[PDB]
Amino acid sequence: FMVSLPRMVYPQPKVLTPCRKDVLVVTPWLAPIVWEGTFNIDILNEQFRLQNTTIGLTVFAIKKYVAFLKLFLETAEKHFMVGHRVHYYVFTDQPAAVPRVTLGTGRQLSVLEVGDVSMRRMEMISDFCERRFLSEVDYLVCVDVDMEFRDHVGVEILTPLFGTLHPSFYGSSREAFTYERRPQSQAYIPKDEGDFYYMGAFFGGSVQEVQRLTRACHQAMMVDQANGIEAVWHDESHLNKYLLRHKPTKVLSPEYLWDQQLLGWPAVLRKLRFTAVP
Repeated sequence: FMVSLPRMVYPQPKVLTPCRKDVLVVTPWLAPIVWEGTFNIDILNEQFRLQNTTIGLTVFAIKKYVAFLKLFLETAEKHFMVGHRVHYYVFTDQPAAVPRVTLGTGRQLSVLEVGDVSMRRMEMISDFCERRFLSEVDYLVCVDVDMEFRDHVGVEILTPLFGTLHPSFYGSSREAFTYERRPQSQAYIPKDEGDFYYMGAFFGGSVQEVQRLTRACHQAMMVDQANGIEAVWHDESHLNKYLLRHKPTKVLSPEYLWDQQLLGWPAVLRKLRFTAVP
C-alpha cells in the first residue's frame, strides 16, 4: 500500500517538449533509460522515502583491491542514496584491512569474510546471502570496488531489475558487442541478437530479482565449467545472456559507469556519477 504524495510545486512536464532529444530514454520494452534531465529527483525521493526503502550495496574487495575501499565508501557516503537507508555489505578476504569509514545516520556496514574465484560473486549473492538480504533490504545494488562516486546516484535507479550500459559499447552495433559467441557456452548470443552490452560492474534490482539473476548466472557458469568452457568475459557474459532473455525494467546510462581517463567527457554525458579510479 502506497500513501499519497504530499503537495509539491515543480515545473510542469510538457508532452510536446522532450526532456532529452539527443538520446534514447525508453527501451523498446518500455523500460526507462536513466539519463540526467529525465527524472525529478524530488518526486522520486518522496515516493521511495514514503516506502521507507532500504538499499543494500554489495562490493567485493579481495587481495590488493582492499586498498580501494576507503575512497569507494567515503564517496558513497557523499553521493549514494543520501537520505535513504543504506546497508553496505563488504565481502573480503581481509576483514582487518577494511577502513574505518564514518557513516551518515541510517546507514550501516557489515564485513563478510570470504574463503571458483570467477563464480564467487554470483554464488555469494544467490546462495550464501539469500536469506540475509531478503530479511534486511528491499533492493540490492552490485558494484565493483575500484571505483568512486563523483555525483548523485540515487533512487532513480531502483526498479525490479536493472543493468547498466557499458561505457565502451553504448554507440556500438550489436555484432561488435563482446558477447560470448561460442554455441558451446550457456552465455552464447548469436550475432543477430542483443539489445545492449551491459557491464558486470553495476547491476541490481529487488532482492528477489537479483537473487533470480545471480542464481541463473551461477547455474549457467557451473554448466560451462562441467563442459570445459569459460565465457569470454566471465560473469559479465552470463549477465548479458540473462538480461537478453529477461529484460531489465530500467537501464542505466553510462553516466552510472564511466572511465574518464579512457573515454573523456562526451557531450551526451551531463554528469559523470560513478567512475573508474585511474
